[PDB]
Amino acid sequence: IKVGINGFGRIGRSFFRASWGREEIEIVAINDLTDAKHLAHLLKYDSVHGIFKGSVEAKDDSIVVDGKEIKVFAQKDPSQIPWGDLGVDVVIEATGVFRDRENASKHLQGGAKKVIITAPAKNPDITVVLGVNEEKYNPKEHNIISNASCTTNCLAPCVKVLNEAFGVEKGYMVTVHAYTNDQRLLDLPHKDFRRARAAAINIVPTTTGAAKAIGEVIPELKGKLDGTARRVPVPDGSLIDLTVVVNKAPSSVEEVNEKFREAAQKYRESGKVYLKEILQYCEDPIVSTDIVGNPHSAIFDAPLTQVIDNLVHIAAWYDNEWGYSCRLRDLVIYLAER
Amino acid sequence: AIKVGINGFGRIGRSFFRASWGREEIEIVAINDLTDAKHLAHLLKYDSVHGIFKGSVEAKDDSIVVDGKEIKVFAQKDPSQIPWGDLGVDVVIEATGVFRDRENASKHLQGGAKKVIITAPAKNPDITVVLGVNEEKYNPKEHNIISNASCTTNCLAPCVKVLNEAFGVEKGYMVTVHAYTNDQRLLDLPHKDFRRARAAAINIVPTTTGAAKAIGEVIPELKGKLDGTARRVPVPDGSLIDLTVVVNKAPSSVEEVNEKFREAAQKYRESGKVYLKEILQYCEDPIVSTDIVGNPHSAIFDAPLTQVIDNLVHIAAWYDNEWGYSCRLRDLVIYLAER
Ligand SMILES: NC(=O)c1ccc[n+]([C@@H]2O[C@H](COP(=O)([O-])OP(=O)(O)OC[C@H]3O[C@@H](n4cnc5c(N)ncnc54)[C@H](O)[C@@H]3O)[C@@H](O)[C@H]2O)c1
Ligand SMILES: NC(=O)c1ccc[n+]([C@@H]2O[C@H](COP(=O)([O-])OP(=O)(O)OC[C@H]3O[C@@H](n4cnc5c(N)ncnc54)[C@H](O)[C@@H]3O)[C@@H](O)[C@H]2O)c1
Repeated sequence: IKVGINGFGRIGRSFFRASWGREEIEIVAINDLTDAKHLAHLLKYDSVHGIFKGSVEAKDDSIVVDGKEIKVFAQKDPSQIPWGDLGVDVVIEATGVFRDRENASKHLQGGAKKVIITAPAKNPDITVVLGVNEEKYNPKEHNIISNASCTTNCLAPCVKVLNEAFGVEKGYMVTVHAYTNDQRLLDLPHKDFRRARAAAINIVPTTTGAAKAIGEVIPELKGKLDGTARRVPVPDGSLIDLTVVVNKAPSSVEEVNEKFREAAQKYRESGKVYLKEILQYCEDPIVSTDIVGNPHSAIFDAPLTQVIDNLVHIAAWYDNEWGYSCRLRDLVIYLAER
Repeated sequence: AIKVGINGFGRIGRSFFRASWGREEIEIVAINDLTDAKHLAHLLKYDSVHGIFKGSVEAKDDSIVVDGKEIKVFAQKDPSQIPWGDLGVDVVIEATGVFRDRENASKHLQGGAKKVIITAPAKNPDITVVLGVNEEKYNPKEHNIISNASCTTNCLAPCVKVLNEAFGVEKGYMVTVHAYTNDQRLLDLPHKDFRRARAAAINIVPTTTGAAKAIGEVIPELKGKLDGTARRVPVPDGSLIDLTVVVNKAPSSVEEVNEKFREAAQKYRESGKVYLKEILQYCEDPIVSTDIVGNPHSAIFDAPLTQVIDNLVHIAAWYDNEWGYSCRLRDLVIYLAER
């Protein structure tokens, strides 16, 4: 499948790296707000994920990665991108400013057959989280797809295991999340009064729609969960803390953990390539740097599980950039299959 | 004024010194650590988080002079070797972090001190106190080894007390996003705790806390009702608790929850008790960790972060783990004097 990337940023470039070398995907065009030389350099040297292994060459209006020539554009207006004449099937909308339906749909009016919004969206045709509700996707009816947020891809699978096993009545989630470019280096103007504050020297409370909008991927949990985020000084790597009240009080912490061990095993034996890196059952005492580069949507930290009668608490890690980008890679692959 | 001695002139020991300096109620006369007066004076003068010390600090061979007042300095790793008795010290602040056990902490008493305050949770202390929660349980005649609990307990206890008296806590969980401390490592190094062994300034480090589990020591009825955990993050100071509780009487709205906190804060202030003036602060401005660095309250309630779903209530409160706790130590010393 031909792929176009709009917004070659943290997610865009991680998506490029995640799907490179995979014969199922063929990235043919990239669009951002700079020249080819700057994009090539950003792709080669990453402060968080290391040096790109392939060979990167820059040209006037394109980059050649491992002999493959990829067209580079610098159109701030998405309607000006010729996805159609490039033979692009799917476009990865990762600029962060076109999460609305009318702007995201411009890519279609440009020759794209489908657009994937790398974030929660308002009025998309369908929001999908691999390993949770990807089957509710209908090729002919859905052209604007949201892959939700990094947080949702970690939260949904975990709450799914807890719900099917014990029945979640209500819950709350706090995510200790790495800072991102939607925050500021030093106190600067920003719509959100807190996201405006120096990111690398502050614990920054901010909102997240992961729990509140969980209803989009798991209908029966709608209005059952609330959540929030705490942005902290790590360049990448995040963790979710989920507390739920269940109908079936588990007999112990180990009964809860077993359910996760089994859910992870189930995904791996499904035979679906797009479900192989959804859930990882971990028992080693790790910290954020250990999961940087981990492709799973959720790395369940068994030792952190706690239970008080019908109150259940679990924690799961997720490389907010990498795991999510790998899900984007798997979502593109899934579309190929239909 | 009560004569005070400090054992362990570290983050807490020095912050305690700064917080109680100028206060006529307290008089610090001796300090013990593991280095010379010169190094201590310099550490006191220049702080990476709390700025330059206001008073004038001078170093001598066996002491430091702060604003013209001489303060004997010792370097005895074994607490039994400190002459608190000859110095006339009434209360000793045990802040080395390694003498939390009763038999070790009581060594200060055998040295002449009348009372000891362990700057952390402890096993078998005469009592564990949290100002604004159970200080009235203190008995001047039976309590000589006092635990001031942890920085987290001092934030958690006051907040759950509000929620319990207003709606009744059936059970809950607490997660605290906490600044890193000296019990962690700068770069991956051997440590009893596999995670606290990891580079603190570049990791989100999960670790245990007894704040919730041991809450019963300051609020007996909540014993076994709360559990919690900690997430150490790359911030040199400044922490935040996130508490979720299931209550008996579901609140009508978020505002009703916030109102209880606004009222609890007010009640502390018009209590007239000097030691309860900075227990709780009701805040409505959208702040971040650096905004509470230097804030003396045990808990800075962040009203805008409150959420409610049926009988599930969630609140968040900040606390300068070094400063707030230290001011509580200052207030505790004053409280002891008032008895
Ligand atoms: N950072 C994460 O971990 C993460 C995880 C999940 C989802 N997301 C979402 O992905 C999106 C992008 O995230 P990001 O972290 O990579 O941010 P980013 O700042 O790195 O932005 C991506 C790129 O978009 C380019 N861009 C901006 N406006 C453009 C325009 N009009 N035309 C073309 N290119 C344009 C920028 O120059 C940049 O290179 C956001 O909606 C974000 O919420 C981010
Ligand atoms: N950092 C916080 O926010 C915080 C909050 C609440 C309670 N506490 C508790 O206070 C205690 C000290 O904390 P800290 O953060 O200041 O740590 P710290 O390491 O910075 O302070 C310890 C000080 O004790 C001295 N010391 C060590 N062994 C000694 C000995 N045998 N004799 C004399 N001096 C000795 C050291 O030289 C050092 O200056 C700990 O028990 C800690 O858990 C810390």
